[PDB]
Amino acid sequence: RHFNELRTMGETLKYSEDLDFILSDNSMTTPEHRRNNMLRLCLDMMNNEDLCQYIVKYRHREVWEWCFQGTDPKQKVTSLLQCFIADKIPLLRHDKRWAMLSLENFILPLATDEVFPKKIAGSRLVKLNYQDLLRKLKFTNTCEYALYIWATYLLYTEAVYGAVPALARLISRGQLKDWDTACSLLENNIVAAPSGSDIEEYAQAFQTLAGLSREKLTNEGVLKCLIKLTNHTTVLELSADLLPSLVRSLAMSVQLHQNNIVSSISEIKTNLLILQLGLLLNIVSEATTAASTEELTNFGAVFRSVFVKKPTEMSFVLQLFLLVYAYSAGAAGVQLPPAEADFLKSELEAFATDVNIHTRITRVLETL
Repeated sequence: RHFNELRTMGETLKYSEDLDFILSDNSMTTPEHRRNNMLRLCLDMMNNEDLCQYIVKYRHREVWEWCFQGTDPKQKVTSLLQCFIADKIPLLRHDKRWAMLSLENFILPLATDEVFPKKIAGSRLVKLNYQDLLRKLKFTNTCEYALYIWATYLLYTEAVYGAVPALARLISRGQLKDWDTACSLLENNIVAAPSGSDIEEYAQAFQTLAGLSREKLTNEGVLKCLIKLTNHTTVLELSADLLPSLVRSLAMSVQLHQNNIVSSISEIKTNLLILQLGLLLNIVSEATTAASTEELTNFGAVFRSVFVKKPTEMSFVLQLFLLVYAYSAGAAGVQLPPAEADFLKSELEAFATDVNIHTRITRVLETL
């Protein structure tokens, strides 16, 4: 802290001389000049904690209103520096100036555009400052940074227009390092009590995600989105033609990890199987699709193996598997023999007794 050294008004004035210049209209001559001065400020903040505390304690709002005085999602480097500023000196969460970062016009467009420039046009010093700051930034593009800002600071008790389809497009066409943040934003933008226009958005969104690759379908975020969209049954009616291929990919992934159903000591395989079975359960419980009901066939061999070697204690993953098996057996016209049907019934009744699942147990118990 060079700042705790300062004693007099003349030293204090010198200290903040460059900031005052950067803040003035003399540094905003051109887009490029605004960008370059914004870059020197951000690199000085990155390198000097004293400077950040100084800004927060005395110049907070002035700096915020200057950084966010104009935003444009096509201005990539500038938008990156603005994402840095929001994260480096955030305002308190009740401050109305958070609305200077428009979700609709700024964040949502940045969060869904994967194009980011690798090099900056300008002097050698500019280029050096830029390469310097990038090595220190949390994210090095605006797609990631904008999702991060959105999820950290701008998640209001509101849904934002066209977010759901736009996020689904990103998740399907994109390649992010991590899907958790984008998927969470999609999940949080699905409302409890939607309108019909909302339902069309969800339906569109689901359709876009229903054909995702096998590999994206092993992502926990993705699966939770799919579950949340398909908790709305009109979504499944509107998308009936996609369901058999989705069921197939889910069933093949479960078959792949089938040894882990009875007993798993891997958190990630347990969680994957709980989410894939929960997705299958939303589908098989509400859509007796004619084509799907063939891929689920291999669930019988797993059910048989479990009946021969009844585990001593029943994992949640196994109870969920049995519940999905019971629906697929009903769809396939399978008749269980008496000891099998009594094992399945007794397991499901005990599952009902443990603290949307209860209703779906109740409903399949009627077929036994």
